[PDB]
Amino acid sequence: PPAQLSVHTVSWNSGHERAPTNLEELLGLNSGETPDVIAVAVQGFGFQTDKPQQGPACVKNVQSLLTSKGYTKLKNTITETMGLTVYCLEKHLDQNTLKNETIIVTVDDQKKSGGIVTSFTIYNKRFSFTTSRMSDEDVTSTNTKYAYDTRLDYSKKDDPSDFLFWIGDLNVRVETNATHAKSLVDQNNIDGLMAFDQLKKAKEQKLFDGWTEPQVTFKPTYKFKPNTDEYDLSATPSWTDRALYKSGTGKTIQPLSYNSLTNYKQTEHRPVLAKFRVTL
Ligand code: HEM
Repeated sequence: PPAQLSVHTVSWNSGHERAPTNLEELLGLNSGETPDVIAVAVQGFGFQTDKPQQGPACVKNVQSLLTSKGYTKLKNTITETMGLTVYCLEKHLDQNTLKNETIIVTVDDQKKSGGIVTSFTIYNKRFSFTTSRMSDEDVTSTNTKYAYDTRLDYSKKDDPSDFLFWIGDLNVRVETNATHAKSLVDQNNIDGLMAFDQLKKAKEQKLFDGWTEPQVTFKPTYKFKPNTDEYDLSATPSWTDRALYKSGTGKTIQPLSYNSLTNYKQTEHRPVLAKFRVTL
């Protein structure tokens, strides 16, 4: 049993955009790293029905690339608005302790808002990965617009997971006007602008309680003119895709890297890649 494992996560609010065919940068593999687990989350429109017939490319191109490196797909789950896939190096899996389970939670009668949780055990430690999606206009268990529900939080279980990650657009925004936000971006005052970000507000309301974000040094990932590095100032520049971590059992989780991937410019949000090292 190793002392430590590495975890890469990436999430993208990708909308109606197809998967890119260049996936190595997106998963954080392009400097030759071989992380122990990889989780990929999206938010957008149409995945499950898959009118665009994109599914096979996603499968063919990912299943392609990760299999050489010795990964196994534990689970892919899709809905009409969300997607979550988790992979683990084959070498770590004991099939009769793994207890591979996924739930889906739905908050509205159209099943457009809610979340997904995929959990599994290796070396007698339990991992849980969550993504979630909320609209600004819905009525919720929380009476907020933030993409939190206690049913997706495996730290609020009688038996909480050892390592927990929550990845996606949490519907947390920057609560100031665009002029001021754009001024702070141009000054590279990232912490100054973070002062207006809604995650702390969500936590004051006991949402995402005890969940930690790695330090943010990148500029807002939204809202861009597609194919440029130019903000569309019709919205206040915000941090949309986020990675949060927690342990339910006093285990150390150390972020290594937390970055937006500006080379993926196809849409209005830029994907966010986090790398962690966990101590079992
Ligand atoms: C219009 C947009 C998209 C549609 C309609 C769509 C549809 C799907 C469907 C139906 C699957 C599962 C099919 C199966 O299991 O046979 C899938 C898998 C997946 N897609 Fe997408 N996709 C879209 C965009 C994206 C984007 C932007 C990403 C970003 C990376 C992505 C990443 C994935 C991943 C990782 C899988 C799992 C691949 C595997 O089997 O290992 N997709 N896609």
